[PDB]
Amino acid sequence: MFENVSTFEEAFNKLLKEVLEFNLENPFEDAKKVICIEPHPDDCAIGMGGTIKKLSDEGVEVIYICMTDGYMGTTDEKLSGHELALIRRREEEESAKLLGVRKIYWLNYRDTELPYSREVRKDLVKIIRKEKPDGVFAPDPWLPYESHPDHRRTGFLAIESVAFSQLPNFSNIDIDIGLKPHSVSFIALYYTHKPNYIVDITDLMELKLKAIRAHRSQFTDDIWETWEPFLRTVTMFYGEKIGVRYGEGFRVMPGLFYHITPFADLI
Amino acid sequence: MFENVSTFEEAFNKLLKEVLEFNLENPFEDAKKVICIEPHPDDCAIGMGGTIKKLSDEGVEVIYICMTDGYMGTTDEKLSGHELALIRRREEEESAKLLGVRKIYWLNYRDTELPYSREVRKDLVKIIRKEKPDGVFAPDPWLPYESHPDHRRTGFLAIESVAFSQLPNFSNIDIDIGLKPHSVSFIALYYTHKPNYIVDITDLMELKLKAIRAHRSQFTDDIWETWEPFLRTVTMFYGEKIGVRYGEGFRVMPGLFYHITPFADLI
Amino acid sequence: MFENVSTFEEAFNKLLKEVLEFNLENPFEDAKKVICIEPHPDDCAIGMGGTIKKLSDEGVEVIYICMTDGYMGTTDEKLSGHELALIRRREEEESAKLLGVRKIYWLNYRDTELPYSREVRKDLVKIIRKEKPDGVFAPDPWLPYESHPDHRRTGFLAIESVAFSQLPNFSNIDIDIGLKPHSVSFIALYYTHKPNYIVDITDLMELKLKAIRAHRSQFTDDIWETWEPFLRTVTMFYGEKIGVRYGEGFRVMPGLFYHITPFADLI
Amino acid sequence: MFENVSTFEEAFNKLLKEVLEFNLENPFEDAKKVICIEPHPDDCAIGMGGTIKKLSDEGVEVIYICMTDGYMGTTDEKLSGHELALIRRREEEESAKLLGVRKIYWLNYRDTELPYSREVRKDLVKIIRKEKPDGVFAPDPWLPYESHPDHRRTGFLAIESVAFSQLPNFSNIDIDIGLKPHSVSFIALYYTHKPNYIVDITDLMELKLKAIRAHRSQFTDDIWETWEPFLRTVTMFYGEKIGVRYGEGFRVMPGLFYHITPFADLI
Amino acid sequence: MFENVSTFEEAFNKLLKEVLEFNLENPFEDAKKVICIEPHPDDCAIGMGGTIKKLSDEGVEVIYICMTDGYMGTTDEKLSGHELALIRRREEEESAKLLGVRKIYWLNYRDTELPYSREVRKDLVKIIRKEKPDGVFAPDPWLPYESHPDHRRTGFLAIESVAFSQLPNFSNIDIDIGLKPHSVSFIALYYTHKPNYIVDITDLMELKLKAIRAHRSQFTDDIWETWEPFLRTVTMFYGEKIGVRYGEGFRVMPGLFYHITPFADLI
Amino acid sequence: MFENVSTFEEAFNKLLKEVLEFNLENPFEDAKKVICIEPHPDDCAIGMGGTIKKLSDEGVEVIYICMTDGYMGTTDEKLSGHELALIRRREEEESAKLLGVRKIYWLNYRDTELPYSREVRKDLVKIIRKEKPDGVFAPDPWLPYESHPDHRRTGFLAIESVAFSQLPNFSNIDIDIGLKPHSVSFIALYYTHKPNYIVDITDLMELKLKAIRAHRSQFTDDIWETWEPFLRTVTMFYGEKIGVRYGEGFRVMPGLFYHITPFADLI
Ligand SMILES: [Ca+2]
Ligand SMILES: [Ca+2]
Ligand SMILES: [Ca+2]
Ligand SMILES: [Ca+2]
Ligand SMILES: [Ca+2]
Ligand SMILES: [Ca+2]
Ligand SMILES: [Cl-]
Ligand SMILES: [Cl-]
Ligand SMILES: [Cl-]
Ligand SMILES: [Cl-]
Ligand SMILES: [Cl-]
Ligand SMILES: [Cl-]
Ligand SMILES: [Cl-]
Ligand SMILES: [Cl-]
Ligand SMILES: [Cl-]
Ligand SMILES: [Cl-]
Ligand SMILES: [Cl-]
Ligand SMILES: [Cl-]
Ligand SMILES: [Cl-]
Ligand SMILES: [Cl-]
Ligand SMILES: [Cl-]
Ligand SMILES: [Cl-]
Ligand SMILES: [Cl-]
Ligand SMILES: [Cl-]
Ligand SMILES: [Cl-]
Ligand SMILES: [Cl-]
Ligand SMILES: [Cl-]
Ligand SMILES: [Cl-]
Ligand SMILES: [Cl-]
Ligand SMILES: [Cl-]
Repeated sequence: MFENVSTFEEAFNKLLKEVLEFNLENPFEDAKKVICIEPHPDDCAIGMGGTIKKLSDEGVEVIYICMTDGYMGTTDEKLSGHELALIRRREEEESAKLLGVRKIYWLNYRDTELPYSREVRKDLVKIIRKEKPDGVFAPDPWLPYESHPDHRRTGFLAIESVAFSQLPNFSNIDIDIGLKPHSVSFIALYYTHKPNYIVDITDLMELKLKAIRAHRSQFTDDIWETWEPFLRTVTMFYGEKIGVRYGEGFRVMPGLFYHITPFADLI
Repeated sequence: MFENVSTFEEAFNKLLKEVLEFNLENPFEDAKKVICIEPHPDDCAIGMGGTIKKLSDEGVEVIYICMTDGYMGTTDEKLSGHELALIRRREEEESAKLLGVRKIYWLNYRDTELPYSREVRKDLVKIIRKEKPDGVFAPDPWLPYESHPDHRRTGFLAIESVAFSQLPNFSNIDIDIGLKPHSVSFIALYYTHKPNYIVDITDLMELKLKAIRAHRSQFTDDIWETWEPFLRTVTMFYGEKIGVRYGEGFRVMPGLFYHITPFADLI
Repeated sequence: MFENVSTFEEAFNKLLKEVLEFNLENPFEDAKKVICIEPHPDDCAIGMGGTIKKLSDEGVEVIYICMTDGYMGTTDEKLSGHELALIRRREEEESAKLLGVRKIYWLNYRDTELPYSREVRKDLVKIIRKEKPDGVFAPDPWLPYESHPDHRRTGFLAIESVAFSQLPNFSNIDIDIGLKPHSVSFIALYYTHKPNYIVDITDLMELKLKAIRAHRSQFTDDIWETWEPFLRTVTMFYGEKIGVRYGEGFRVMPGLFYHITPFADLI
Repeated sequence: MFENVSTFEEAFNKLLKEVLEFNLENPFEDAKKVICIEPHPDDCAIGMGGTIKKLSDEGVEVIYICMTDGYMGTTDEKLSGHELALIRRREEEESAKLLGVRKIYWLNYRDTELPYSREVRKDLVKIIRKEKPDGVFAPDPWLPYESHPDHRRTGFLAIESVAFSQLPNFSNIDIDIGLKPHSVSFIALYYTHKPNYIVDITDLMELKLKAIRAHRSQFTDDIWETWEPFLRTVTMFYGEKIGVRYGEGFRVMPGLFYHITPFADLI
Repeated sequence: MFENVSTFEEAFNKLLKEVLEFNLENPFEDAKKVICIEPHPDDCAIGMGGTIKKLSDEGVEVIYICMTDGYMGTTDEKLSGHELALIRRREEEESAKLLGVRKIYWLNYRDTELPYSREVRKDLVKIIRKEKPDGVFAPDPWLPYESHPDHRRTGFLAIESVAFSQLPNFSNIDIDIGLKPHSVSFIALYYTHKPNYIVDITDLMELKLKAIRAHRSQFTDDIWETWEPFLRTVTMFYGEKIGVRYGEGFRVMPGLFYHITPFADLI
Repeated sequence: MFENVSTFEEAFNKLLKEVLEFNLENPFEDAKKVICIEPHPDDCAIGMGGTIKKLSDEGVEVIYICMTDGYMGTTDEKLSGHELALIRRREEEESAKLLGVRKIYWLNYRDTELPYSREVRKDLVKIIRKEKPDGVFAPDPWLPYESHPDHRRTGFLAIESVAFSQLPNFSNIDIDIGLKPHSVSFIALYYTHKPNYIVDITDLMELKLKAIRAHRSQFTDDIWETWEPFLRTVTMFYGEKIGVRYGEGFRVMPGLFYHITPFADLI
């Protein structure tokens, strides 16, 4: 097989088009149920809140997994992390209701302390095998200059857990209690410098910003004076790539390209 | 010293040519004994099986270190990881005999569970100091989008262990039992997006694919319908860089360039 | 806000200039006290020794944090790591006196064994909150091909600790004993392939090299035959970017750009 | 309350009899389903095989959890640990069939490598909440001179996991996927120096030894020359305490007494 | 020295009386400031609340260190651990006010997750060196059948941290920021089966129970039906040893006897 | 087998005498080479220095393994741990020369930081398989009130490593490089409260104390004012058990009794 192509370019295009059936025209069109994985409360709204509302409005069931409790998110010396975390749980429930999300799994690892370990994979694989989602979204762990370990770890752990949820010898007590192996149909990475699929969110921008500001403990008016300009600059960065005002970007690749693929940066 | 060069380009070329005596013309020409380090059983055959057979045919002694047992490599709910691992040991012995390899060290860490720790360095440094290889091959841990931790950890651990095998205070009980410090002459990274040395394997491609399919538990006919096209697309990617049909690529750099070198990407 | 810009380029420039007040004209001009964080003894002198002497000569108080003890830095089978570490402490005190530095904190993690953990963050945050520095320098952990874990871990741990020193629930027993939260004004990364600020050190090059060779255990005459050419090639690499003979490069970015910023590579 | 007792002895008997309703007369009488936790394949049959057959014969459903795979149990340099683990799975299935057990959960931690961690608690609590056992048996981790860490860790982890299975904030994703908190009715520790309940197994001794010898890989005839004398010495040690030939001993205590109880050694 | 004694009993009494100046007559007589270490909120009041009020009433400054946040202490599926931790902080502040305590350090490790590590030692040694207490109280980690790891770990970590607070190379950045080495004068272990000093608390029993019940989230009336009988049984156990109704027991030993002392059980 | 004994006492004596061939008459009689494991420099001389000189004088080859470097053993704020470790190496070489020992392996883990892990087992098993000792001595990890983790960990790791050195799948790269499995003939635990074999050291006491005081950094004259009385009290404790002035005690048991043996405290 693949003996009749003559150049790498020819082989590459045939591998993507025919063998992997990959395209970027409307990658989320068939989704019935997606899980959006966020490192802290508010990251699904910041990274992809417009698209979450598009998906809920089409009748997609969007479920969050929040990896941490947001304990560390304050500079008030009088507000304990415990009280902050309780506050943030309510803020996310209010944000999520704005976006059409009705279920959140809280892993409750402490903010700034998310482990990178098999144990956290097992928590992700348990929920992926219970919910059988068609799609999983997570941060791109290869974003340049990303300095928060909880973000980098969430991205890697999500990609690894999507792969390992298919393997019956990984976390085998799930299979023994009736949670069968599950194969997700796509991953899409948000918070990405290398998007290849952009969603126009120009008419939902004001809703997205409302869902973000529902996390009031994080976005005081003072902080917002920097964060609205940042958020609009990011959404312009993505929307300009497809000639629209405001976009959200995602990077989608064939499953194969997450491993031993020396030309994965050609998509 | 280096006071008479006038431009960075001049200094750079003099550093590579004169000070480091680096060239890429035939980096493996003097090798008598090499170790090829693979994360799982089948990675030496996939990444570099053609070159392994070229080297064995020239009378190079090629030894494998396999970091993990391949336990997780099945979607059959009836096949335990234990039985899989035993199967894969036999598959690698058959693959390796095809390629001229006569010795495999099995570290036996469980697949998906390779640690990144001093303990695994010590296992690598023990074997490097026992065997005194001239060359070590391993995966490039900086391959973009590589999502398997066992692959990234193998690459980093191999580069670090090659450096630390030279230091008598690293794993000092080896020196005390008679395993002296050893200085390897080259590292070459396979599974790389940035190769700088390509081996033409056009006439050994069918042998390489036979050695890969000897890992029958991994490459069922169904899976092969995707993997032959992938493997030929990869070998075309490398061979086109030197104007041949099928190549294997390696990245080789002076030892110095693995540390504090801001222009290491210029080779 | 940011509703009246029309293109991403416009928004980007406004975000940097107006919102973040970022510029690279003279980033170190207001500094009274800086901490330079080095993985091993001799890295502040190698990475940035010229700039350290410029800063001390202007009356900046430069303090080092050395993360490890340099135990592993010898190929002499008769020199224990313990004796090496004591030697290197004296070498750094002599190097530092040449450069105008009068205080060194030694974390004493063993060389090749620096952890990447909350515990080491807490050591950095304790010293940052005690000393209240205006600036912190550390290695760029994203240097391509950097293969020493102690270097990569130092860079990440320094960036994370600068951020977490502002949070009263991070290492909260410091606040309880009277070490208040501290907000550093800039980070600058040395050992970088992507500098955006270069310091001309042409007239201090011979002093920098003397301060390096004060680490005599590392820079024997044999080793120096490679390291002087390397060091001059690096300083030419940086100086050529601003049209001077010898430079030291730093990468400086707005705090925001270390997190979720998809165009952080545009500066 | 407890104001009218006059002596510690009075209060102690009243606390055990009335408040905690503790007695040792027939502690396993009401059990419908028990889990027996073993460190390695064969420990349930060695520690308590007689009692397991008594309980199965009364229509108790007896389920095993085996913490490890038995990989290390051979002195044959030609038998890999993977092959040994597969052989031992089949030996335990044959042993268990003799004793009336029809379900084994295999946690598959490697022998000599069972972790002491929250992750292994979570595996135990998942199975306890799925199966809702009335009783759990495990090794007494306070056996004097017990030198195998897998045995000590299994006993402590089993005691902790029975307590933490009742707490909805412990392993909270189990509650989210519908595995509710479960409160076990008794724990009984086998392999104990301080039994307080002894089961007469005199007429099932030969069956117990048959069930042990079904683990042929561990009990070769040479090894059996020491192990039959040992096993009969242990069962006499227990049986003599109740005036019977062969006994199996267990230590049972009120749940309160596993915590902050300074007179727990009085039962 | 010690050449003129003839029997072990003679040498032992001379070592305790003369060399170590040990006696149990009034071990807390000279204390001006003590730290009481508790695993969870409420353990100081349960283990030693009477004695705490005696010491505060004599003008001793009593300070708590609480190792964990009490997150796991509920069976209510609607009460998150974050909300429980906030509630328990307020309960301990009310309990502590009843007992005369005016300062609590919260280490905030999560309940059931206290680590056993150098990092937690460092937290203890930082507070011991800041506060310079004369005495430290902690749970006896050798209590038989103690099954809660947070309790065992707190006792061992407290004993080790009191020893290591005197060593300037342990946590050496404390010395560098001006927290000098401190030598505590006594340790006393509560929650002990082997007390050698008992405090009569008969007239403070009702106050002790009030201070316990201030932790309302833990001591609902249902739970109290078992806990008052337990607590009065324990205080009778101690009080009967000195001929009083209700006592709190402590184990005090010379510092030497916590290490390599084969007759430490003779006191 | 063991069907004709009638009582537990009968079976027990037959198991010890006949099956296990255990006796305590002269347990060290046949030894040609022993390894004495110490946590810190000076523990072999303190725990068993008399017996070490008796064995060297009979032509036994006595080898030390020291687990840690003694870094933390000073209260001088001017003496770094690195300098202390170098000083203690020389002190142990002088102590060892007095006692007839000619070989010390230094594992160089930092004092107060010895890990409890498979990695440290592997270091012990490498040396045991290289040297093939007949006997191994180590601290009894069950000494009551022992509060130094390096001591507890050394005892447990030494017992486990002697067992696991016989297993070819444990640390299997040793077998691959030609270090075969080794079966030690006896273990003896020193620093024990439960000795069952006592060596009369009355005429070597002064030499033992000289060998201890050779660790001058630990035994200043001030400290010696407490330590000579302690050491003579301990040696009287042991010697009185066999009717001699000064003794060193050891606990020896059949290998079987370190595992699942409920009457191991009867010897
Ligand atoms: Ca490319
Ligand atoms: Ca470049
Ligand atoms: Ca860019
Ligand atoms: Ca008792
Ligand atoms: Ca005693
Ligand atoms: Ca006994
Ligand atoms: Cl085909
Ligand atoms: Cl085909
Ligand atoms: Cl990370
Ligand atoms: Cl405004
Ligand atoms: Cl020169
Ligand atoms: Cl020259
Ligand atoms: Cl990784
Ligand atoms: Cl086909
Ligand atoms: Cl505004
Ligand atoms: Cl505005
Ligand atoms: Cl790293
Ligand atoms: Cl020269
Ligand atoms: Cl009542
Ligand atoms: Cl009542
Ligand atoms: Cl253990
Ligand atoms: Cl026979
Ligand atoms: Cl005297
Ligand atoms: Cl004297
Ligand atoms: Cl514990
Ligand atoms: Cl009542
Ligand atoms: Cl026989
Ligand atoms: Cl027989
Ligand atoms: Cl320990
Ligand atoms: Cl004197």
